[PDB]
Amino acid sequence: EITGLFKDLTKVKHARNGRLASWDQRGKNQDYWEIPAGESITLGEIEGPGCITHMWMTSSCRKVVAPSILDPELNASAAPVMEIHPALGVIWDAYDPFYYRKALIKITWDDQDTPSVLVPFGDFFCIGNSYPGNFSSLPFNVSLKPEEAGKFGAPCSVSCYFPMPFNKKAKIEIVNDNELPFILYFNIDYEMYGEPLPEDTAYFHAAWHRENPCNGWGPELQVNSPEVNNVTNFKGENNYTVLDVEGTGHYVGCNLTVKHFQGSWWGEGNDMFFIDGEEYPSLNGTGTEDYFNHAWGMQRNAYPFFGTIVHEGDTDGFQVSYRWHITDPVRFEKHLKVTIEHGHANQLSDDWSSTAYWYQILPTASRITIAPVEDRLPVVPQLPERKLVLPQLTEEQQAARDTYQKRWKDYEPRRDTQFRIKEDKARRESKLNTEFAKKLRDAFDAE
Amino acid sequence: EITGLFKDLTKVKHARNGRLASWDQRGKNQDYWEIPAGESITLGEIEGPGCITHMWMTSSCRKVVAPSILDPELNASAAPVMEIHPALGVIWDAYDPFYYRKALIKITWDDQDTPSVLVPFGDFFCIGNSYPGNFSSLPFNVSLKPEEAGKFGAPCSVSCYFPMPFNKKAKIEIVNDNELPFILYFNIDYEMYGEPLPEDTAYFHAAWHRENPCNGWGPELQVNSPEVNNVTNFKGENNYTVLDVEGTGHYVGCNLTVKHFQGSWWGEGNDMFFIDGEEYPSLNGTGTEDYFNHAWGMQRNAYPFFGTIVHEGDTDGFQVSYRWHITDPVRFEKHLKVTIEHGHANQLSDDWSSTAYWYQILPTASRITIAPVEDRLPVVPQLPERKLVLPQLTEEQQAARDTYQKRWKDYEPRRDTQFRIKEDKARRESKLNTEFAKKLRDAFDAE
Amino acid sequence: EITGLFKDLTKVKHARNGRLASWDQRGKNQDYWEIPAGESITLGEIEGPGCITHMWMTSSCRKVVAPSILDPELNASAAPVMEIHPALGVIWDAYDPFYYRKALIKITWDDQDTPSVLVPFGDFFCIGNSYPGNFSSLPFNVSLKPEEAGKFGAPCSVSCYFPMPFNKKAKIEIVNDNELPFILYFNIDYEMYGEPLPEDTAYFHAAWHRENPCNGWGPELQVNSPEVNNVTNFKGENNYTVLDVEGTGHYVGCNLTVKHFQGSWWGEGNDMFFIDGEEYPSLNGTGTEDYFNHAWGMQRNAYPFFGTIVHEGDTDGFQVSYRWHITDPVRFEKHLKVTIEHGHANQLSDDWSSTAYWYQILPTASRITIAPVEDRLPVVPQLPERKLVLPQLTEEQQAARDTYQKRWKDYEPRRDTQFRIKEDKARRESKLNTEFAKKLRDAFDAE
Amino acid sequence: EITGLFKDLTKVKHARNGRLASWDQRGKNQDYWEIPAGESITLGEIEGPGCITHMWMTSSCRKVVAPSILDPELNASAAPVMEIHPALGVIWDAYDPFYYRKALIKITWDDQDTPSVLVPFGDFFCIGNSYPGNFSSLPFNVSLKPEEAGKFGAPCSVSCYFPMPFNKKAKIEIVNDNELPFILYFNIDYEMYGEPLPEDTAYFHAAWHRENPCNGWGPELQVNSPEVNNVTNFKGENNYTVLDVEGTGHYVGCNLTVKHFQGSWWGEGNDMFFIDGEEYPSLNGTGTEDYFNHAWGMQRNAYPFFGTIVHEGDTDGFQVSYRWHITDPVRFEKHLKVTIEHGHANQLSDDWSSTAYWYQILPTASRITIAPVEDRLPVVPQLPERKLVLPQLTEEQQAARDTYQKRWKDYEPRRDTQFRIKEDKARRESKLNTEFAKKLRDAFDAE
Ligand SMILES: OC[C@H]1O[C@](O)(CO)[C@@H](O)[C@@H]1O
Ligand SMILES: OC[C@H]1O[C@](O)(CO)[C@@H](O)[C@@H]1O
Ligand SMILES: OC[C@H]1O[C@](O)(CO)[C@@H](O)[C@@H]1O
Ligand SMILES: OC[C@H]1O[C@](O)(CO)[C@@H](O)[C@@H]1O
Ligand SMILES: [Ca+2]
Ligand SMILES: [Ca+2]
Ligand SMILES: [Ca+2]
Ligand SMILES: [Ca+2]
Repeated sequence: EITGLFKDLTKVKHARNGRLASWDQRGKNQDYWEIPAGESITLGEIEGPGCITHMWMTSSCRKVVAPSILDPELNASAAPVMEIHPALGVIWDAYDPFYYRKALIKITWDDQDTPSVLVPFGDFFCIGNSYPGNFSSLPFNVSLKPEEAGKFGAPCSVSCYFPMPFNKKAKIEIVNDNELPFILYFNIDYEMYGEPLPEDTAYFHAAWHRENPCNGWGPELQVNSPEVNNVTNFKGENNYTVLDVEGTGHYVGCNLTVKHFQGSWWGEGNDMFFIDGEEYPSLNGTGTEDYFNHAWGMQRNAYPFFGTIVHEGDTDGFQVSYRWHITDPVRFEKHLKVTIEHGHANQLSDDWSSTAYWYQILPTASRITIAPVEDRLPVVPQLPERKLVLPQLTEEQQAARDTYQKRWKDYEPRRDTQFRIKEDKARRESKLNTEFAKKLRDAFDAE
Repeated sequence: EITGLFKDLTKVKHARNGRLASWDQRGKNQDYWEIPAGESITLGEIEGPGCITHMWMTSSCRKVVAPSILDPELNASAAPVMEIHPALGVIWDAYDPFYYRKALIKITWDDQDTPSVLVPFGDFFCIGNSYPGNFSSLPFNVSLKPEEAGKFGAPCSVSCYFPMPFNKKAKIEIVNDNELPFILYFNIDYEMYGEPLPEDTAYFHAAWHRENPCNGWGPELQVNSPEVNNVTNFKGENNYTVLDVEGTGHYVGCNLTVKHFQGSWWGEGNDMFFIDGEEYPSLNGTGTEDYFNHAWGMQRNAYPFFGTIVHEGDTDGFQVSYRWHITDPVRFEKHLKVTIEHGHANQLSDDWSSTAYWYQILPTASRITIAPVEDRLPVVPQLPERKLVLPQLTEEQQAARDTYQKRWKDYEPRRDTQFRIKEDKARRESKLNTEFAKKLRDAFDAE
Repeated sequence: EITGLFKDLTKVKHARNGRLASWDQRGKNQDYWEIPAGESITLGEIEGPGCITHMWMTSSCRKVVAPSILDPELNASAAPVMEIHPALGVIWDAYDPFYYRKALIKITWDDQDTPSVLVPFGDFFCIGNSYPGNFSSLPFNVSLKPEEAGKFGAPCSVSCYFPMPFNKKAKIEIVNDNELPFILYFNIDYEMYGEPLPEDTAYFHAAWHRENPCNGWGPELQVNSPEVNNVTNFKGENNYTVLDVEGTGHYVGCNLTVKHFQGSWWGEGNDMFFIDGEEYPSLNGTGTEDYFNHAWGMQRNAYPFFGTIVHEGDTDGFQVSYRWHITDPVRFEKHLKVTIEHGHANQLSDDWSSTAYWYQILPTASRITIAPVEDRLPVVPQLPERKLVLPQLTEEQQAARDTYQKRWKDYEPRRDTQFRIKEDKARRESKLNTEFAKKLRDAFDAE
Repeated sequence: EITGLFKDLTKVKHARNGRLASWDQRGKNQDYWEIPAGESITLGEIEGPGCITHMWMTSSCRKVVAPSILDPELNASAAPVMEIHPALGVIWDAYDPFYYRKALIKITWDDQDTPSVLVPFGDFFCIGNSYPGNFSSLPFNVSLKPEEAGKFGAPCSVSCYFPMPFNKKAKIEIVNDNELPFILYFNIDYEMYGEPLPEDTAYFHAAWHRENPCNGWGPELQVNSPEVNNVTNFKGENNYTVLDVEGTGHYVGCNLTVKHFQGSWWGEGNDMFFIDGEEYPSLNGTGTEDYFNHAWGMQRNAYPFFGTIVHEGDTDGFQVSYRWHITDPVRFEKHLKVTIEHGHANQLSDDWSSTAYWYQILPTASRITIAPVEDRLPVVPQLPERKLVLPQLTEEQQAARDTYQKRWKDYEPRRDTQFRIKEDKARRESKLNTEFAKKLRDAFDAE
């Protein structure tokens, strides 16, 4: 019979495809949702049994900061995003830099009293620090244009091929903690089965964590000084914690965002895994790039199971890295703690954040929680306050300032109205998505 | 026991390798076939049960356009392709631009009356528009030298890892509709089994389609104008059809070649899938680059399951793209229609062509057809007619012209003879490949 | 039921993770082993049943060639490798060019009399010619910094994802035939099973070969001359031998290092596979780049299943290539001979070395040998003797020479002592690694 | 009243243009000279008064090493250089690596009993080490194709804009010390004057030197070690000598080729200029890159007055640099010694060679001499002796060798004949160039 990773293509399965999408249910060309400010919205609820097979998304979050000479009512029906340089003097929709950290993706299986995925939107899709990097790997990909790359909140395509099985229910939401709405395009593909999945079926989970600052004992000591390197750490009580979970399942990897402050090397710390409540780690690593399967630092490589998403050499002191344990998962029967020393022996006080991904049989024993939005924002240097004084104005300069202010007073409310109409579309299509997935479930089951 | 995508390497299978190849059966170094002009040639017939596991090919199609000072009899036994610049004055074997569209690959399973694969030779191997682009994906790859890249009919290496099972027969042919012969190297690897595959085994199919022009309602309206974007399309009656097939199986993706005429954006159109005869599509997409898992246009990325082969930004307005549904196949019990709006609500009148790939149980109920060769050629701009009138010639210039015409009269027929000899070798080795595959089948089965 | 290459993530397995690592068992930050000169060291022994799922390593081999103004006792506790340019005048730890060929990796299964893996350290990890190239493929990756690339013995991260099952025992050793010690970091991940693996389980094997020179009939004749191309070779008695193995299993590919001498093309030779003792090869290829799934030469491409690690165009005449037969393995019931013509019909006399990878049921019938160290070194051009005659020296020059020689006599033995101390840690941690793996085995089997 | 560097374009001069060129005096398209082996040839002799304003040249030197299937008599009339890769099997004209150092350019003014320019052909045109690099400066430029770059003896375009005035005579020669002829294209532009130049007119001079090895006191001591850096050198008696000349004039710069042996830094040595016989240098520099107006090493920059032609980072240990003193010339009334310490205080024993360029009033005091050809060749590493032995040959392999050897015995003399005919043209056109320059002089003087 047929063998290898393509073999399943050579046998038919009696499963029915479905898809949750931001498709324009008016039949028009607004195939995205305007996710409202300070709201949660359901991309869809699907009745099991089924499996999520693919997610694609993209997003934009602009703030209107100047009056436009583009008719704002007609402009709402043109392309979704005014990719127009502010130097032309005709419009200014500024980029919201941290929207990837202000929104969360939230997934709840089988009507549990906790989500199983609760990760900032960016970090889930391997955008760390609300700062995309172009890369491919086996389960996650980002396609980022060079014209957009190298800034906070750059638009880009994200895709996820991790399978997410569910016997009874899938509820996918976005939690928007932003004061701004944002545009979200999505295609969530799944298949529905005509019988239950086995009860030892492991469900997809993901959780996010941040230590900022890490509680270092020697942040002011030079990394790799003899004094630092001769400190011992066996038990790793103060290690950065990527994952700490009770259940039966397996860890399939992480992304790690590190903003490093001393300008040496943030990565001497060892991975240390604690399986099934052991006091001392049974899996001991050698270094943080070593865990990410690089060496002598991180490289500008992104390989199927590991590598760099954003390289410290391209930024103001921050790195985004990933490793996938797809063929080499870290299994546990009762408990797993995944840790990394934050510098050798937890020397350093850098800004670490992470997404852990794992599969486990239900139930999800502990609530997956997330730090509040004020705790999820990248650390960025800020310009000194620049309290400008206007010179003595000519009548002409005052008339220009007055005329501009008047245009702005008229224009902003007109754009606000258009955002509210699109938000109304998203809330309407949220309910239609679920209603259609229910009709599809029932028509499949009748068959 | 052993899990993950390498697990089948950890157990032995009592299956016998075979290979169809263009290997020189004189034992010499012409390990290619000269595929004759206007003929079909069988690369091999294999008696099942078995599975194609790997295909590699490369090719060259040169037209002799000037006399050479290279001895044409000896030249026939040197390297197969004279990669010599015309500026040297010694030979001129011009590139045939469109040979990848003029030749088809044709595969017939189990002695059916209809082929299951009928695709232009280029497009099958993800060469769109007879214009190769360097890329890797999980099932298909093209290795293209930068020296050869950016021209029609560039030589390059092609490789296909989609498995192709067959219980009774595999017959692989090249149909060459070209006025010219072409060089084909191939290695087609398979295994033979000592027992039948299950009768619900899904067999590999591929078909090709083109709409040139697409029947757009508004090709002269600016893409993304408010007027275009407020037109509705739910049922997709006039969508571009990628695949329209009757049977039980699953679609595994496509390549798509678009030549865009307006100079705006060709890709606002949504994928819309119609499963098992439903009137309205049950899978609704958001845009064409969104279907290819890019965003805000196509990017110069080629990832394992999707991306760009040829980028519009590198060409005279054409794009070649692909998506594989390997872990997220689109399944069907009775019928599948894969469609994409050609521009929003079928606004545009661009040139679209596509290869659809799918698996299905036999029999193949849909009779796969191909557009004729005159309908398969890229649309390219043509220089205006320049009606050169010779100046008054010196006798030395006339003598040069006559001497050159006499060398051409003597040379061209000597090249033709060498092509006829290689064509005879191709036809001979066609029969040998099938005889040897039969001997190997019978020797394997004799246990 | 869940299908495709990710499907094993959706089911839990009752297996216990272990890891052999160079972790610092003092709990400090020397998470590497100083592998002694001319010694074998056991990375670890693991009791089956289990499976190696992942290996990561990195390495350094420096030779102290000048006195340093860095305190050598304190230096031992700083970073492991002094990445300091000789031009600063403060230290000179020179790169040992060929340590990747001088050290072997050796793996023995189930306490057999013979190793199943015996390959130079570099070649095993797809470093050919002790000259790293940056690349990714599905089972092997090298992450090489551009600052280190383009030289012999460059440091880099290696990773292997080929699974290595074992019912009874795994013993992993480094055999260091170097006059110098070298730094090795490693993480070898595995899982332990609660029940035997099936008897038909195929075990991972690898073996290394070199022909330098190959026994060419025509090394001074131009490649692709008509005289070369009309020589016949059906039986391939004098072909380069990648693999010659007795048993039941399957070949999963090779790396090939070719130093080419005449400056034409080394790759006209066909792959010819001889299955189960057949006299003539049943699998006939077409060319050497063709076997590697490139065309018209090798390209600067590294794809999941094949390509270029080190390109001839970037070096002084040598190429490192690979092909993985993961979904298209070459199976054998009794015997397999993997050969490639060295040039068309074995014309050329180049320097060919290869690593063959295969799986087979035990016992290993074929005793795996390795050429001694003097036969493993890369062929490199050498500068002619420059017997320098000192000029007449001033008192101040003689005093500088004497002062420097004095600093060197004092300094070298102090560095020597620090190497010896690290070597004692390596021998200590070798035993500790095996003792912990045994404790872990026993606690898992008790549970 | 018009000012600035363009001002002379605004006034007419009653001067007559002339050109010495390799133009085909048959009127055909062989506009080059085949410079014979082991011969001198006069590019032209011009009667003064006049001034050389511009030289352009290019060249090729191929060695026939294999029989060709190109008709050699017809080939002589095609393009001049067969840019055909040896892998095609049809021709092999190998590159002669050191022809740039085997040929000299020799210029003699006013029938003096010494040339005033005697420099290897390459070095004069800022090709050091017979190894072109692409660059532009104000007086010299090299245009090198990237396809040809990175190899010894690469073809490229050279241009010189240093003015060369002469009151009575200019004689320009190539001295070909090579065993091989070479192709030379040239265009040498000049203007003739209707009155003598003032007798205090400074004439262009250039001379070449090499110290291989330099006579270092500490080649085995680490560069920038404290012991090296504390050695003193005020008087510079053992400094590398760029120029040592008696007369009245000014130095306008140099090129310098360094092959460095230690692998640290070759360039700590100071420039020291001795003007008018001074015991101690009056112009003291700081370092060798500092003299070339780089810092902390040489950079990949080539600026109007200084920089890098070939960067050590791109080669096997050698650098070619230049500096022009056009607005900042180093003047002398009686004598100039231009020196550079070869490493700090002449520590090092590297391979240094230089072209010095200067202007001086006549007479040239001392004969300009040049090291013989065996002393002009780049230092290159050599492959060990590959004492190949043929295997037992089949009758077919013996017949292939015999047929190839017979083809070679026939072919080589046919190519030799075509070289001899082209050499005859060069010797003929040498005389015609001087006869035409004389007829032009006399026609101008009559007018
Ligand atoms: O990769 C090997 C080692 O390289 C380092 O960068 C050395 O300073 C460490 O973080 C790591 O363990
Ligand atoms: O990727 C998101 C959207 O971006 C566009 O290019 C916007 O005009 C559309 O084709 C697509 O649906
Ligand atoms: O890739 C096709 C063919 O290209 C060549 O380089 C032609 O000389 C051969 O090695 C190979 O068989
Ligand atoms: O450019 C400043 C200095 O930089 C160096 O490379 C430093 O060692 C010297 O050769 C030079 O004098
Ligand atoms: Ca560490
Ligand atoms: Ca759309
Ligand atoms: Ca061949
Ligand atoms: Ca100095």
